[PDB]
Amino acid sequence: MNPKRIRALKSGKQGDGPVVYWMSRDQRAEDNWALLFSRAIAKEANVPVVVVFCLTDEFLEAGIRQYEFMLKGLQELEVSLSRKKIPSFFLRGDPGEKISRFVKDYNAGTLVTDFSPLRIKNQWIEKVISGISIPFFEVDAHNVVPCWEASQKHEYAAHTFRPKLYALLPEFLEEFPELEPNSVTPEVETLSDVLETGVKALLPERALLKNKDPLFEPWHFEPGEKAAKKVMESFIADRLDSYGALRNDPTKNMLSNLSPYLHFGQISSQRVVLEVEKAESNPGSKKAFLDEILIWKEISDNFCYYNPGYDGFESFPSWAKESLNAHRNDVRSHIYTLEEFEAGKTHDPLWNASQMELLSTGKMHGYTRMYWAKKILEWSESPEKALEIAICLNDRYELDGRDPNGYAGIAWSIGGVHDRAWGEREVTGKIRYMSYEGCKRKFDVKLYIEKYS
Ligand SMILES: Cc1cc2nc3c(=O)[nH]c(=O)nc-3n(C[C@H](O)[C@H](O)[C@H](O)COP(=O)(O)OP(=O)(O)OC[C@H]3O[C@@H](n4cnc5c(N)ncnc54)[C@H](O)[C@@H]3O)c2cc1C
Repeated sequence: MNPKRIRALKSGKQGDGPVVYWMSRDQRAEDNWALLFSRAIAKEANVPVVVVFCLTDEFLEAGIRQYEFMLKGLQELEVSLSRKKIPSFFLRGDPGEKISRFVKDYNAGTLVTDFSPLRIKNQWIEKVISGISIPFFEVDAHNVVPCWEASQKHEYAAHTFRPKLYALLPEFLEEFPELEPNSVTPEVETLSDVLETGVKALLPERALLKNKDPLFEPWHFEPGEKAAKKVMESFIADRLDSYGALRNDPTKNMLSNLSPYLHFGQISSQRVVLEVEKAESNPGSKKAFLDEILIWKEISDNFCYYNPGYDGFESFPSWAKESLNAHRNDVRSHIYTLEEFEAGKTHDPLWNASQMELLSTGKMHGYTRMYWAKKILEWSESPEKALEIAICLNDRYELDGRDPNGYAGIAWSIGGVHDRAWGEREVTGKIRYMSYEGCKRKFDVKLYIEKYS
């Protein structure tokens, strides 16, 4: 176990009770460094380990598609942890109040959590730190190389972060040790009831069409740690060989479809990389997929970790801020509202078809995500407005939304973060432009539009 994966958030006197793993980002029992580090500290203290998840008050800011995908995976996890003699406690409310109350009520000895560079997680950490007196650690269980170890600052381009991440791969890319069960079972409601009451509170804001029928189709991605592994094996056996050549074709289902499992932490990215590295396929197809799940995925954590305003105009590069400011007063060709974008009521059928795939499946194709966001910048009153619209629609309807990949992906499309300057156009400036005619020369746009009416 590498000690560089764990960082101390607060020092204190260790209690004599169970080590608490405050689970948040990585909701899985296998290949979890945070859960393994919690079990090792528990073994060294002759004390059991416990898992605590908090059902926050912010679930009403999303939809039913993410609330059901997350809770149905937690129901499977509670069984998996119970087979290892590990009990799971699911608290409802503010984690600044619940975690501090759970630590005091259960005489917690050490508190551990997984790493997340998002603002809402840092908000919880500040509230928990002020109300506990036991040691508090955090473990990077989402990235192969710890986010604070891959780079000590913000990397402005992928070609500057790639040699840093690959030079540390021989050290951190390793096999996971087996989770040891608790020696004996130690000494706040059923998830089925919390799922029922939460869905009932989310029903009025459910996405519906004119016939009062729901838009979301929940049969595209089955939640759970078991279904996540089956998707990973299917991608290696059937889709990995054709990933390098068809990853930019939305009419082909040649992607790994691992993002909803990677976001909620139902599968480990290090586990996927380990199986890809030992799989024999096209070298160009493996290089492209590892560049997305390692470089572009972990550089999104680096962007959110070293830029406090990662969701604001101030985090854009200086060349993009100067270019967008010089084109602020340029007359936009069209200006649509938030609901016009949300309902897919634009003049662009390719954009509307992209929005319909987001509304119906909760996972829009990777290539169309770049077109979908860049057109929001072209048809908004200001770059700040396009950021809010893109973040809203991405975090509301994407199953993998509310993730550092989304903010770093939106920042690349609108603010050119981790990009370079292109030909200067009006309105958009030097930001990389993506035209409708350019997409027709890349893939069958008529097939993608006809599929999502
Ligand atoms: C405007 C926009 C919004 C996005 N919204 C999200 C989002 O809400 N949530 C999210 O997790 N990703 C987002 N992305 C990144 C990317 O679109 C998705 O990760 C990708 O489509 C996920 O589907 P997949 O697993 O089938 O792709 P795959 O090609 O099979 O890639 C596998 C994994 O590599 C990672 N990856 C791939 N592409 C990227 C990328 N461009 N940036 C970072 N990581 C990547 C992902 O973790 C992905 O799961 C967004 C990108 C853009 C441009």
